[PDB]
Amino acid sequence: CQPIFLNVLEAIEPGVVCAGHDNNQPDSFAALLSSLNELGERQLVHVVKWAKALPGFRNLHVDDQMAVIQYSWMGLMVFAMGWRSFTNVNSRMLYFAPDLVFNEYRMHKSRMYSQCVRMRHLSQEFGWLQITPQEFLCMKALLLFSIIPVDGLKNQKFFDELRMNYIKELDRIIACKRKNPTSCSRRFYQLTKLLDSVQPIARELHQFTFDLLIKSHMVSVDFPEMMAEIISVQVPKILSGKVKPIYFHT
Ligand SMILES: C[C@]12CCC(=O)C[C@@H]1CC[C@@H]1[C@@H]2CC[C@]2(C)[C@@H](O)CC[C@@H]12
Ligand SMILES: O=Cc1ccccc1O
Repeated sequence: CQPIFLNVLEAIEPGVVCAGHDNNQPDSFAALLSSLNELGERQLVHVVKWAKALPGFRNLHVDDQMAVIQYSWMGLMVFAMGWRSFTNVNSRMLYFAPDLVFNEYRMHKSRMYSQCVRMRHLSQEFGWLQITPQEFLCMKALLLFSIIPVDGLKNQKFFDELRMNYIKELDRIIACKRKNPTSCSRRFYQLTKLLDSVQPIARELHQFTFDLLIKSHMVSVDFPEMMAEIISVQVPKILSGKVKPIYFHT
């Protein structure tokens, strides 16, 4: 008995985070998005402290730590939101936060229905593939190291090593159960397919939040500090092609 890696992931797993949305007032595009933007600002802080508590993370260069966080904050938050939706309301609604649950009506009011549907579909994959709590944690941590600039990072060497170790950890979680190599191999295939399906979803939201920031003043949408900063400086690099995700399959 020495599941050191798994113990840490479960120990640093962020807690509940509210958005502070007023569910007593009628829904409106402006109010809904502004609340999500706030929820994002609040989440980002938790993610920063979460990633810094991850094994080996500290090895990365000070600038690369911030970089990976600023590039995958979108993918990480969605993957976690999809899980909450499955374990809380069985993927029937998007459980963004306790005080911010989106239904068929809100998905429409948000003016991003198509994107919400895709996130719900992702949430459903958790049930169709019978994803275990331990498998979820590993995959989420792996997402952090799933998007870097095509020109590599400051110390790209250390990054590949850390990623390799997290992938190795995913196999242990799979192997430490199955007996035959047919089940393990098959399982790895399924999980990798699940992780890649996240990238497409993330890119669609990256474009939506970017365009929204440009018209924010026009639609009366409030963008927090870091949120506006990261979206107008980091996000563009991804949409331009300077920063691309790391797919397992082609
Ligand atoms: C990451 C958040 C907030 C955290 C969460 O649970 C997932 C969710 C996915 C949609 C994002 C939202 C933050 C604010 C965004 C980026 C809006 O501007 C448009 C898409 C929204
Ligand atoms: O382009 C390279 C790069 C991008 C983000 C962080 C560190 C880097 O070296």
